[PDB]
Amino acid sequence: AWPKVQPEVNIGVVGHVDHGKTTLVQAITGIWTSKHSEELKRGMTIKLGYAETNIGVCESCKKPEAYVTEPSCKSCGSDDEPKFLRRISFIDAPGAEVLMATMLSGAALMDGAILVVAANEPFPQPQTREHFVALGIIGVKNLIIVQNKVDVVSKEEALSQYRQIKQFTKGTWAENVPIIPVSALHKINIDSLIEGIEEYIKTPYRDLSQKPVMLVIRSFDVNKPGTQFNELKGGVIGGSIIQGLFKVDQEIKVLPGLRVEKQGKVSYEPIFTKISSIRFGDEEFKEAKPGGLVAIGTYLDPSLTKADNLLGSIITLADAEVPVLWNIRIKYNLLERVVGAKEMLKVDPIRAKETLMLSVGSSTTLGIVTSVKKDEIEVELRRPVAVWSNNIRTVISRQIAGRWRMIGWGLVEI
Ligand SMILES: Nc1nc2c(ncn2[C@@H]2O[C@H](COP(=O)(O)OP(=O)(O)O)[C@@H](O)[C@H]2O)c(=O)[nH]1
Ligand SMILES: Nc1nc2c(ncn2[C@@H]2O[C@H](COP(=O)(O)OP(=O)(O)O)[C@@H](O)[C@H]2O)c(=O)[nH]1
Ligand SMILES: [Mg+2]
Repeated sequence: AWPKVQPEVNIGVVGHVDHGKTTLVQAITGIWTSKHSEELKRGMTIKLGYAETNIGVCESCKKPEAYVTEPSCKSCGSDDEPKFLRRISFIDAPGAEVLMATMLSGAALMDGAILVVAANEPFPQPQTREHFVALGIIGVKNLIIVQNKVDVVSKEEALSQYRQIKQFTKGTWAENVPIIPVSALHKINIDSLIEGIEEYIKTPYRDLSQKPVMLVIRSFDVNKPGTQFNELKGGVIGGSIIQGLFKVDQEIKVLPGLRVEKQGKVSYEPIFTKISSIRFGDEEFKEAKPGGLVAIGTYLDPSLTKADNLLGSIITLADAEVPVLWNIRIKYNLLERVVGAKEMLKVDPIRAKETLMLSVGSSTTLGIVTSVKKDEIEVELRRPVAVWSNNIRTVISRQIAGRWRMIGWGLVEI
């Protein structure tokens, strides 16, 4: 048998709308990540999607067919059990141009990524460009480019696009990134992709002695109809542990916390609770480390967590010291052009009194620029952000032609 363990790595899946991201995750894991009503009706990812799979290798078989996602080697002609390598997980991002902020919030959780490029669409499409730029900005450099839908183009066309992709990455940080052709729909060459994941998206070093921090991307009420009047649970909070570790029965707090009234003013009150349970997928654990998206059970009133109420929060230990800031100072840089538009325009300099969008960890916040300098802006936010470390990455977006567009990036200066 294979061990039951948490995923140890988060692999983002990004790219232009309808290029096959969600179908690719299904090809690898068997899971369709779209669970919301609107997602199923529109046939598109809207919230961040998630799926897990074990990875192993049949030591008697040849690569890439030796790579498997289940404990059998029958497919490569061996009766031996495959050696367990690791459990991995996927963050399935929306490629819709209006959902870039959600993509950015997911990118904060990624240890590496797959950029999916449809072989039967002109290259590079706007969000192919935009997601590529975002990965580079955020520092997700462990990248595999997947050439999807090769089932519906000729060898000639696929090779032509292959050359254009290599020329696109030429002279960039991604110059040496592998390109792997697949059909997600017909599950062709998926084994080569799994091999590629093992080779190019290794499990990164973790620091388990840093103060525990989890970035929140989901929260919900797990209570269902037809259940006994006392089997019901406190709120559950879902996210990615980015450093340290959490254990059942630990005293934790949610930051910035709950929006409340205090002395005639809007205020945020840290939410204190205790970990009641830890779950990855369908399995319970006594502790949780970086890698995967974890579900943290709490003793909170489920009305506090329902409907992704706590998205953008962080969780730390109860006694941890973490800045929660209404005003932030950012050492910034601007992109030269707006890459996400069909027509790429120049980026105008930041001006005082502009309303900008700030992506910090899993959080997304609007604020007003109160100050602009050469290297530095100060922003008054519509709600505070938890800044758990010095020099955290922020991505800056501006509303251009009715759409929020990434225009720069920086470090939050504390
Ligand atoms: N022919 C072909 N169609 C595909 C392939 N992968 C995905 N599709 C189709 O592309 C459409 C969008 O796929 P989806 O997973 O929703 O892409 P996403 O929007 O990037 O997440 C669906 O109709 C898929 O069935 C493929 O490898 N070959
Ligand atoms: N920690 C913890 N997580 C849970 C518990 N029950 C469900 N979850 C997690 O909550 C997530 C969604 O639950 P599910 O019943 O599948 O869907 P939902 O209830 O409609 O949101 C899953 O990732 C589960 O692993 C629990 O008792 N404790
Ligand atoms: Mg999708």
